[PDB]
Amino acid sequence: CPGEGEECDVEFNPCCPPLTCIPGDPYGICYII
Repeated sequence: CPGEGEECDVEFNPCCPPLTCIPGDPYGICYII
């Protein structure tokens, strides 16, 4: 799984730490909220 400042997917590759995937269409980045 990815971390802060990495490429993440919303289908089968989400973020591991308390981060969100933006934009995530299809792939995005794990940001801190």
